[PDB]
Amino acid sequence: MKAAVVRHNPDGYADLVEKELRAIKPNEALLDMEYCGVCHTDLHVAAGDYGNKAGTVLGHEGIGIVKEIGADVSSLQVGDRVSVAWFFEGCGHCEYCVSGNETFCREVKNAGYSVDGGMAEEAIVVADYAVKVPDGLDPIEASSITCAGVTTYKAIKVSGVKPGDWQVIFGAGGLGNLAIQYAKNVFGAKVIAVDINQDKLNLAKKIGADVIINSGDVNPVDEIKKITGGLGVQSAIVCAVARIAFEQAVASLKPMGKMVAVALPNTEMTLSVPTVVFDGVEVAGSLVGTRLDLAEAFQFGAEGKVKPIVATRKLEEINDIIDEMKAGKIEGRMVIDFT
Amino acid sequence: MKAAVVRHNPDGYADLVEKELRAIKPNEALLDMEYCGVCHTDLHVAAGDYGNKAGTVLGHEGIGIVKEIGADVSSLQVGDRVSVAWFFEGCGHCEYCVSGNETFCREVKNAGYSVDGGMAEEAIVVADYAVKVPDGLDPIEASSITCAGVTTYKAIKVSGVKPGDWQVIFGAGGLGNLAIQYAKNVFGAKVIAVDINQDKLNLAKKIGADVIINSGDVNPVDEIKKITGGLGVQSAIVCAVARIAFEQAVASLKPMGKMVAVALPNTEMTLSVPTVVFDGVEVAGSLVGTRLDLAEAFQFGAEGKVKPIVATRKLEEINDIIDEMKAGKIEGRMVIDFTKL
Ligand SMILES: [Zn+2]
Ligand SMILES: [Zn+2]
Ligand SMILES: [Zn+2]
Ligand SMILES: [Zn+2]
Repeated sequence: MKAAVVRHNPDGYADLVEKELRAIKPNEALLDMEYCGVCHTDLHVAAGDYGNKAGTVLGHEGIGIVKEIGADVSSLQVGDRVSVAWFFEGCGHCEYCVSGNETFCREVKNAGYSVDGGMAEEAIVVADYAVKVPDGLDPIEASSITCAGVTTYKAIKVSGVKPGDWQVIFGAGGLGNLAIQYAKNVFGAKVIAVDINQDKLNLAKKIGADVIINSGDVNPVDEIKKITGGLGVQSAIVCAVARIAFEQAVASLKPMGKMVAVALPNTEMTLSVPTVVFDGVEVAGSLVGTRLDLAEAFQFGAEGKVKPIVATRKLEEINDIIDEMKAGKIEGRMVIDFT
Repeated sequence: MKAAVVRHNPDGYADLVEKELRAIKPNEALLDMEYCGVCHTDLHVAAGDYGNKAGTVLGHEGIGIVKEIGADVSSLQVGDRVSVAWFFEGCGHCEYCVSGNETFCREVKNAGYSVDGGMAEEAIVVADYAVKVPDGLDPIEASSITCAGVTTYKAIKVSGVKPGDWQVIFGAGGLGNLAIQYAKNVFGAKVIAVDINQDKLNLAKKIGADVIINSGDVNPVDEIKKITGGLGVQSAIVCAVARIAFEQAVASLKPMGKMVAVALPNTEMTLSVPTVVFDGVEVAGSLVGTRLDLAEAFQFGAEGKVKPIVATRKLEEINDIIDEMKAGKIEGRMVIDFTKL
């Protein structure tokens, strides 16, 4: 079948190849893939930032139809719509997996990175680890919630935001557009959206953002303070790949505020220690979400509380999409369509 | 009334002056001070690092006997031993005061910075804010618990360490000493102490620390990973001022571990984003704590689970102490003794 894979010399791009899948194991399932979104993490994978993965099928925003199941499978049946996510399989038994924190499993398998992901006509999944897409959720939309959605939904839970609090999102990209949507429609936060791209801000404003701020036109930190009463926001979710966004996020928090890093720029950030010490502010990383996080995240999509902004593309287009993402030209997600 | 005050041109030193206090309002009390510890913060206020505070009485590690009470005061009576701490008074009604996080009050008054403190024979206090010192606690130890004590105690609370978890303390002297005592003796953590000074390490070993690591001689992060079974510690308290100590703390955290800074880095701290995200770590810091945190911190002192290193000096020696502290010659606290008898 046709698959997008990491190059023999990783350079940031995909090779399109014919691949034959091995036979399924007894707790596994075989999918006819329907859709796979392109996430910034695929690009980091393809670029070799996390080591050489030449030949690995990319993609961890996959939606597919179950074509075949192993003998031991009781959780899925043929014809089930399931997902292929960054969190592909955990060991099930470690302190992380057992305490509700399965993404941090040290023996984790990650789709499109340490195991063939979903950007191919067909994929193998471990059955009990492939979350069903609920009935009333459009498959193209489900593709975005599979990474972009569960990621930001979980990071907003990690931020400690309660309804009525001010929350700032740095980045209105595929990730940050959804973060906005969850923040406003699910968690009841008041939302500020910060980006360099006016067209993305404009869209932000239509899907939830209470206030938009272009950070090439003003100092976001100053403006954020003005908006909030002079203190700053309760939380900041960083969905921007720029160093400065992380640092502007920290300085924009009111005392006891929480910064949650979601974006993976290959970058260090400066940490204002006097800010954590005197103003009691917290900094934390959040990593996709558990199987339960994703189910909850799908369910809000199915209910229409979030509506991922999506456009379909052809597999042969993966490299055009990669350059488009690098150029910041993308609203929402581009989704590879295998139908 | 003899008082130590910020000089007219703040120069890092104190003037010793005669001061006559105003009358006390109805919700306040007047104290006869027994003890006031000399803190690194007093040296910063005196230097003008925080703005020009000329004439302000210094000191936020005070312990004193209530001498007089305002007409509205029910919480204290003449003869009570109470404290004069960094957190001197909050507004009582803002989001921070009422949610249980009063230290962050935007109208906070701090002893020895924005209000006269406890480094004088006498102090005014707002009676409801002067936490009582429990009867089994040595008053001189109490002076130090009001700052270093509550600080390290509340930091360990925000770390989330639970009994049986590994915690690493970076920097074995100063704050670290008290931090090691709370973590082992109060919270039931397994404790690693990291420092460059073997003397300090051997002492810390004496007061509970399970593993000591000379960071002068080996990479701490590597030994810590080995100690803990490969992953790292659940949390790290940073009590050292060297930047490398912060970088090692974060790098030594198991996933979802939390670093709590109690000191400030000499050069800006950096974090690696991809690691923060893939390992889900957390970095915070803590300074002093609420009146309740202070009460609990005092109480563990009174049960004899923590014991700060303290020594007494005369008010007259205040500038000598400041010189000792810049020369880095003081283990624990020098505490100004006002008492007779
Ligand atoms: Zn992703
Ligand atoms: Zn596991
Ligand atoms: Zn102090
Ligand atoms: Zn207040």
